[PDB]
Amino acid sequence: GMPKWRKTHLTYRIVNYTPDLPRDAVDSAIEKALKVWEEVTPLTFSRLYEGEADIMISFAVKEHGDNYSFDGPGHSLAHAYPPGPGLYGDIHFDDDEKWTEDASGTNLFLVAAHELGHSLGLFHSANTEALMYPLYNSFTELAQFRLSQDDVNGIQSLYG
Amino acid sequence: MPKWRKTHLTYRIVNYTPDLPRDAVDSAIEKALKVWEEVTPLTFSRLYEGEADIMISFAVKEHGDNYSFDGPGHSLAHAYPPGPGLYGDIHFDDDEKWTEDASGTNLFLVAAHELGHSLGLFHSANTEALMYPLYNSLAQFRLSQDDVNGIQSLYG
Ligand SMILES: COc1ccc(S(=O)(=O)N(CC(=O)NO)CC(C)C)cc1
Ligand SMILES: COc1ccc(S(=O)(=O)N(CC(=O)NO)CC(C)C)cc1
Ligand SMILES: [Ca+2]
Ligand SMILES: [Ca+2]
Ligand SMILES: [Ca+2]
Ligand SMILES: [Ca+2]
Ligand SMILES: [Ca+2]
Ligand SMILES: [Ca+2]
Ligand SMILES: [Zn+2]
Ligand SMILES: [Zn+2]
Ligand SMILES: [Zn+2]
Ligand SMILES: [Zn+2]
Repeated sequence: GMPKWRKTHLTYRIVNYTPDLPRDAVDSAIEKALKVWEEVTPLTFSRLYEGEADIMISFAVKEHGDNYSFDGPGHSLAHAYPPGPGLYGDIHFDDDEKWTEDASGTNLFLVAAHELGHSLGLFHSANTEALMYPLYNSFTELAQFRLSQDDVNGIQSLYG
Repeated sequence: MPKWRKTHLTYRIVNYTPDLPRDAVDSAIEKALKVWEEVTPLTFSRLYEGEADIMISFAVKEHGDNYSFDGPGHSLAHAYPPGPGLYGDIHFDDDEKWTEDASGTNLFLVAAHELGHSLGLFHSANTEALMYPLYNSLAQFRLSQDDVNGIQSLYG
């Protein structure tokens, strides 16, 4: 039932893949996600390929076995649980979205880095330019990226 | 900026969805009215025959207004602004799976938001607000402030 992890070495598993993209492109995508957050903290990240990782990452449609169904194209794009054991810390992408490498659909990198926020204990920012801002933001650019101030602050007030 | 020009409004649950037991349906909607009841001087009493101000019902695809549903996903329900006739009425898309929690589409929280529309509220730019145009939109629940201000500016 945690607000933070009590480790700062976490493990992660990409449980399955979406077909909207190559798996290499999904791993490049989610490895970047993590780095954003790695960069500003002493959290490390290691990949498992089986078993329970602290952060279980997956793609699911409509109903998917937790208690909060996804809901077709649009509406909610993703959800993730705060730190804690079992379900806590997991990431669930809605595959009724069209995931892509840029902005032509729903950018996977960027929903990924925000959702990693939730799993590291971050809640929703009120600043319009934060990653953690509830509202998805296409109008970019992306090979540009750098977390807003609010996120370095929000996240270091959790792991300094 | 339609308000109902009354302070007492009747409703009628014209039909029931197979998705749920009747008293989950009634219960989800009674609750919905309570959200709104407790921030207005509006009251609500139920009709079983006749024309209520707010006729609520379930439908599929094309249904007799000029606004069909589109199946599973996309539109969940619609509801008309205050006035006579079709006005004030509320329809639920029965291509959704209606649930008393978040296992499919939560009827209570769609009711809550449709009732806003029938009472004259419009979609909102805030995300915390009930009237934000997007699902999943806690299942035990507090109206946001911006919703609270919004209806109260119509009825006190
Ligand atoms: C970095 O872009 C994000 C912005 C919104 C979401 S969401 O539309 O799926 N959403 C919930 C939440 O912020 N997910 O983590 C808003 C929902 C209340 C409509 C997902 C990722
Ligand atoms: C919180 O409950 C709300 C009720 C219906 C939906 S809806 O997405 O199906 N929708 C239709 C209408 O506005 N009903 O309220 C808005 C969208 C199609 C613009 C969204 C949120
Ligand atoms: Ca976990
Ligand atoms: Ca969705
Ligand atoms: Ca998809
Ligand atoms: Ca629909
Ligand atoms: Ca009516
Ligand atoms: Ca149904
Ligand atoms: Zn989930
Ligand atoms: Zn979020
Ligand atoms: Zn209709
Ligand atoms: Zn609406």
